[PDB]
Amino acid sequence: GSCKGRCFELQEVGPPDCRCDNLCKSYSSCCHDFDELCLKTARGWECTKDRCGEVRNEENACHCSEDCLSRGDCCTNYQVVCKGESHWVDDDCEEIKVPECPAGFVRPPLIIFSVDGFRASYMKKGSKVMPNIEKLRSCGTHAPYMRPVYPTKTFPNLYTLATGLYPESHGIVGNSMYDPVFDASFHLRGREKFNHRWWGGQPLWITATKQGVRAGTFFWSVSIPHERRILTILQWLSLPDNERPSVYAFYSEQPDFSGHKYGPFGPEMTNPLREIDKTVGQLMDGLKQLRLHRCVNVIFVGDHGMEDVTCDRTEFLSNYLTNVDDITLVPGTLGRIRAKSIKYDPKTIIANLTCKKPDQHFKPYMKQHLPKRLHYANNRRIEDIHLLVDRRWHVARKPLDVYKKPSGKCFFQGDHGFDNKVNSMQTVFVGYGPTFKYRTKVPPFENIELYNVMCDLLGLKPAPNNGTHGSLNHLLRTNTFRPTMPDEVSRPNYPGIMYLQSEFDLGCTCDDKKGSTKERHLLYGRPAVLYRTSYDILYHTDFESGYSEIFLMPLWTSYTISKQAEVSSIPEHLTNCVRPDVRVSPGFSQNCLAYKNDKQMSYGFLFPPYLSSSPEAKYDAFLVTNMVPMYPAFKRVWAYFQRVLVKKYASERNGVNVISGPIFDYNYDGLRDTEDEIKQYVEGSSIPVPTHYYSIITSCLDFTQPADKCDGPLSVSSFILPHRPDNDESCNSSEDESKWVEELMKMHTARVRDIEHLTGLDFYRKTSRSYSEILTLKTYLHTYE
Ligand SMILES: *[C@@H]1O[C@H](CO)[C@@H](O[C@@H]2O[C@H](CO)[C@@H](O[C@@H]3O[C@H](CO)[C@@H](O)[C@H](O)[C@H]3NC(C)=O)[C@H](O)[C@H]2NC(C)=O)[C@H](O)[C@H]1NC(C)=O
Ligand SMILES: CC(C)CCC[C@@H](C)[C@H]1CC[C@H]2[C@@H]3[C@H](O)C=C4C[C@@H](O)CC[C@]4(C)[C@H]3CC[C@]12C
Ligand SMILES: [Ca+2]
Ligand code: NA
Ligand code: NA
Ligand code: NA
Ligand SMILES: [Zn+2]
Repeated sequence: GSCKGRCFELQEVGPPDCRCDNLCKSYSSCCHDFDELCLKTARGWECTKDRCGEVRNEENACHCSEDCLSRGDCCTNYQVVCKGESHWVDDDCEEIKVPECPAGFVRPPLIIFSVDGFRASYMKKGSKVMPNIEKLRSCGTHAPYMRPVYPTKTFPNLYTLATGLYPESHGIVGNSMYDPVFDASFHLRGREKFNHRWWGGQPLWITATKQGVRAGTFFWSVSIPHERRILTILQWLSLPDNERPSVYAFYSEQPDFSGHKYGPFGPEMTNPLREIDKTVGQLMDGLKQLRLHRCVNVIFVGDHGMEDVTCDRTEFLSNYLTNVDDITLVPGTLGRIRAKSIKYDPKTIIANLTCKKPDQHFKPYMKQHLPKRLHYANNRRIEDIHLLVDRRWHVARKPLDVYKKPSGKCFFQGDHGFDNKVNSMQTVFVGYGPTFKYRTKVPPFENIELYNVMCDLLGLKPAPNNGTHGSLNHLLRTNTFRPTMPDEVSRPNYPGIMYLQSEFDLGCTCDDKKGSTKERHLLYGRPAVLYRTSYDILYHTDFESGYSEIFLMPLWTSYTISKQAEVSSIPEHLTNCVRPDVRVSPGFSQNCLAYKNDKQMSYGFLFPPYLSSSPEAKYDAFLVTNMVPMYPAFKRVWAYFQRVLVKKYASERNGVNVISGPIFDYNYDGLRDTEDEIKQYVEGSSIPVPTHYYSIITSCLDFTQPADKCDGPLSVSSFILPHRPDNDESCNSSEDESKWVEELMKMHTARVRDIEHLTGLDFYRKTSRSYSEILTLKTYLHTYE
């Protein structure tokens, strides 16, 4: 019943006996002598010259006696002050080609150094503010920033780091959330979060344990000082082989707490950054002390950034809604609206939150209409009504929920939780160790990708997650995972002139009654259909398409627009022209009368007639197989994209290749719908209505080369535009399309990977680039930041 000899034990001693481990204070179960035996403080944390060779005093927090190296519990600077050694930060960086671990180490240990609220821009003030972190950054592997998940809150991001899952998949969709099945609420302050029912997926410490890899307990009670946390990881690393963990975790509540108090750019932020770097210095000094500084893989990682947010910048739903007392709001940098259950109508609530104030600093969303890149909808804990708060702003229920002590006060000057594309929300990643690359800069990536890497760093088979395994191979000098292209499931048909124009009774009227193009319009090979379906390849002068016979529309439409291409007007005799495609059966073609009968639905073309190379080739653009059902409100967005924006991108990027097509996601799970999951069709027909329309715009990273003659890395920008019957999302949609369309498309920017999940297609299968390069390209997100 005492902590003698079992201080910070890794053993699973539970209720009701008193424990002595990392979270005994959190579970309120420490033994009586835990503080006096395990949390010692005497003589501080740093050795002095007078303490060198001291008589061992069991009272002391750490020891400077000659025998302390044997015990593994020296102060982290013992060798520096006593044995005349240098600080790890003062040493010149030497490349770690192979792990230099003591005998008995079966794998290079992984220390995850989580820092709460560490903005990416905090690294700009380094070298002297953060000498130890700067050495890790410049001499290891770093990205300029790492993209967190939405919401950019602590618990959703830390668990995303641990599982590689979107919060909608691993369940921690917010710091606070309500589960209608549990009829209970989750909060980071409380005991309910310790209930395992809230945590889906498989975190890293569970993936490791299930595969015979010992994990140190990742979580530390706030009562434990950081020096004691580092000392405990160092003592754990001195355990025997059969007891020593292979993966550890240090969590710093800083610089989040000071960033919340003084804002990200405050001068009071350098002392916490110096404090964290001191802890980083203590870890590296301790590792070098244990001869582990060239054996351990250290990941310096943050969960999110920090934005200037003051209470003076708050939106109040009482200024929009008639009875906010009937509403439960998750307030702050994001908004989640629930029925309080004490006349609650989400349609009326959405309408009266939509573009009501001229500079409205939030936008309401039905969660299935949120930008798909956020992947924040497929969970019963995500409320149907969501508010995207503008950066630097808050949303609250009523004006009495804000709190300010003195005149014009605001207890906090910084906050986070915004859209994870926001640059202030970007956090840091530094990988230092034998498995990481030396002095290497990697492009920014999303924290959903780290779980795969940490599993690779530990020899672990990752649980199914939302990282693209292989996209971060360029961070590692050794790759345990070699990605392979998925097999094409459905082979394409290549129909000739099978049907006469006379056998068509589709109600279509038009006033006119091979590789040669693959080379030009299909630059990276045809997409692979990764599901069972019947579809045909259709060749034309200006575009190629994979036309689905089940969906009566192309799954994709590929075409290249040169830098010097010319945008022509639709000739007036062809304004309502839809010609039948003699290569496609009448039964597998759309009916033009179905669009007449459907008074809410119109139609558009995947390849734009505006970008036809000749008035003769323009007739192919009006084929029934280039036609997709489009709401007239969406046609405003699509026509502007097709007749102005594609040309603009071709003129800026020295030509572009465009792959456009429909997306069906009626259950908003981010995956392509089956035929039975499509909940809307064109009235009186089996023509399905897409929920989105994607486009993948690829060019040459070397803009001095045209898109069709590029012999190097590609540059991609993609979007998944919501196919909505109104433009309610765009508050300036009354104006010309040059004042709201491109802004709307930037908000719905997407990774090619997002489109692949949503379409069952695999792009970029025929390039001069390695597959790991392409996977990095597929996960790229053009943020417009
Ligand atoms: C992010 O990653 C998640 C985990 O990989 C994905 O969620 C998984 O979706 C799968 C398919 O919808 C589910 O898998 C199995 O589906 C078959 C259907 O044939 C069923 O028999 C199984 O019961 C079912 N899974 C089981 C046994 O639970 C997964 O359940 C589900 N996994 C999780 C953890 O949610 C997401 O789809 C992915 N997101 C995106 C956008 O790709
Ligand atoms: C208050 C803080 C200082 C510490 C908070 C700790 C808390 C978030 C941790 C402690 C134990 C964790 C669970 C445990 O490690 C095992 C599992 C099983 C795994 O399948 C899913 C995750 C889960 C439930 C962990 C969730 C996070 C917990 C409760
Ligand atoms: Ca779906
Ligand atoms: Na040919
Ligand atoms: Na119509
Ligand atoms: Na509008
Ligand atoms: Zn946090």
